[PDB]
Amino acid sequence: ERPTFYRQELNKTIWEVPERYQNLSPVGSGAYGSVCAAFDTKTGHRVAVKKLSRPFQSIIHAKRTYRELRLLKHMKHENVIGLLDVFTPARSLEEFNDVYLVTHLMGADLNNIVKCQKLTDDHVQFLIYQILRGLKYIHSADIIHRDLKPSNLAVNEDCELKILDFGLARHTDDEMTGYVATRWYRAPEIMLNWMHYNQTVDIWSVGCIMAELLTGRTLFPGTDHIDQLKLILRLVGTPGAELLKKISSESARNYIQSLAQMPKMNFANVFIGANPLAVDLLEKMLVLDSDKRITAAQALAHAYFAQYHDPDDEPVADPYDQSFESRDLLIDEWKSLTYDEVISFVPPPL
Ligand SMILES: NC(=O)[C@H](CCC1CCCCC1)NC(=O)c1ccc(CNC(=O)c2cnn(-c3ccccc3)c2N)cc1
Repeated sequence: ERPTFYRQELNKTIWEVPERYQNLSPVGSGAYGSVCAAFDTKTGHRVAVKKLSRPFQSIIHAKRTYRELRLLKHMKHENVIGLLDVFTPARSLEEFNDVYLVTHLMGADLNNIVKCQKLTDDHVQFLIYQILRGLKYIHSADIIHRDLKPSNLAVNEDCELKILDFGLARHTDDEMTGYVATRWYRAPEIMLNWMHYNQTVDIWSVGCIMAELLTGRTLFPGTDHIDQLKLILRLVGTPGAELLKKISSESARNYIQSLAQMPKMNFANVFIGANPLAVDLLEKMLVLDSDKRITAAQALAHAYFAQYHDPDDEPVADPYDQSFESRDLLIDEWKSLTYDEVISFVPPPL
């Protein structure tokens, strides 16, 4: 039952795909990876086909490939990107060297919806509701996104939103000090290297995004790392007594004392003219102490989302086994685990 493949050169690289996928055309010119839009002849809809780069070149690439495929295969929710198909032109493990992932093709990211202009309060309710719905699901699998931002949120014409990650999926706290494209949406504990991050690092990002949808402007547009933190602390204040008691290190404490003491601002005096329920939710999302920050499930029940909330249609995920992340395997083992996950893929209902 193996489909017939065809080969073409696109953006100076070979693409070998099933005949199912017609009219391939490169998109994003880098911001997405090596991604083509295509017409799915089985469904009559457009799709996105991502070709992974050098997937089994090394142990690190192989484990990255395996990770992405595992995560995409897991995600089965309306507000999270899903896997429509995964394929390889290889006929056997021995010749397995390329992997293609197929998803829905979205219409625009959230920057392209906002365009430096305020959204209506009802539109903000709907967008944030959907982000939180997706995040309840992600977090229920014990997955943290860690890089939520407008470019990682895509919508269609009907304003249906999906959470994606156009970067490298991070899986541990230890990666937060590596590469990052923008830090405007990053929680202060990450910026301060406090470690022990919880899932509400993602809620911080949502708060930043929500503010920006409401005002049309970035909430914390720092020029650099230090400036990012200074802007954050001007809004949310210097740490309180309760939070200082949780800092293990004299220097971080001695550091945290070395920045100028800011009192927290009343957000009602910052988001002038906003819906008071929006301001209250923002207060609950942008708490400096992450132990006190609202969770996705809690936020879905906030009165701000009354017109959309349905406690019986905010589902959770099956458990996701991430024990592989702790393993040290050979390159051919990661490759074989990946192959087996390609073979076992079951498409979603048509
Ligand atoms: N980095 C990773 O490992 C993650 C792992 C999953 C992750 C999901 C969120 C929770 C955490 C885990 N991979 C992806 O998110 C991923 C995204 C897209 C595609 C192919 N489609 C597209 O590239 C695509 C689809 N519409 N437009 C689009 C079109 C126009 C405007 C905006 C977007 C695309 N560019 C494959 C994988």
